[PDB]
Amino acid sequence: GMTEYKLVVVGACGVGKSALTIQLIQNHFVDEYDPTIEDSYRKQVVIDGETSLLDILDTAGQEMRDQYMRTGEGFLLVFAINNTKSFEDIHHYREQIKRVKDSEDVPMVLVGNKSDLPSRTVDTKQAQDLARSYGIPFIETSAKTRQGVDDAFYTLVREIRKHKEK
Ligand SMILES: Nc1nc2c(ncn2[C@@H]2O[C@H](COP(=O)(O)OP(=O)(O)O)[C@@H](O)[C@H]2O)c(=O)[nH]1
Ligand SMILES: *CCC(=O)N1CC[C@@H](O)[C@H]1C(=O)Nc1ccc2cc(Br)ccc2c1
Ligand SMILES: [Mg+2]
Repeated sequence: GMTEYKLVVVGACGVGKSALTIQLIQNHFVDEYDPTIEDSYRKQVVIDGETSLLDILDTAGQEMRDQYMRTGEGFLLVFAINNTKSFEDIHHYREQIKRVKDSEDVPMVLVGNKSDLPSRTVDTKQAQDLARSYGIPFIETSAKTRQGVDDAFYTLVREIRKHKEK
C-alpha cells in the first residue's frame, strides 16, 4: 500500500489528546471523551504531494502501547496552556520516549493546546524555551477551534521524514 506514519500522541490526562485527534479525523470538537480509552485511528492525508496513511495512537493513563512506543515513528508531546502541571510533566514523557528509543534524536513536536481559553498559565516563551532545549518545534493548538491542529500533525510527519527515508 501507500506510505504510512506511526504517530503517538502523549501527555497528561485532560490536555486534549483525544480532542486533537478527533479533530484531525472527524473535523469537529468533542466536549467529553472517556479519558480511559486508549485506541488507534487511521487518516488518509496528502502532505507535500504524498498520499500518506497516518496511524495514530491516542494514549490514556500509564498503568498495544508498549509496541507503539517501541515502534512509534514520531510523537506529539501535548500539554494544555492552562495546565501548569501538564507542562511540567512533559519532561517525563520525553524521557520515556528517549529511554525506549535509546536515542536523543526522536521525531517529536511540542504541542500547547487549549489556546482558545483565556488567561494561560503557561506562556509561549516558556513553551518555546522548552522546545528549543529539546531541539524540536513548538506548535500552539486549539482542538475547539482547530487552530494549529493540522500544523501539529503535518509538522510531525515532516520531522519523521527529516529523520528517516519514507
Ligand atoms: N476549550 C478547550 N477545551 C479542550 C480543548 N482540547 C480538549 N478540551 C477539553 O478538555 C477536556 C479533555 O479533553 P481530552 O481530549 O479528553 O483530553 P485527553 O485526556 O488528553 O484525551 C475535554 O472536555 C475537552 O472538551 C481545547 O483546545 N479547547
Ligand atoms: C484527568 C483529567 C483531569 O482530571 N484534569 C485536567 C487538568 C485539570 O483541570 C484536571 C481537572 O479536570 N480538574 C477539575 C477541577 C475542578 C472541577 C470542578 C467541576 Br464543578 C468540574 C470539573 C472539575 C475538574
Ligand atoms: Mg483521551
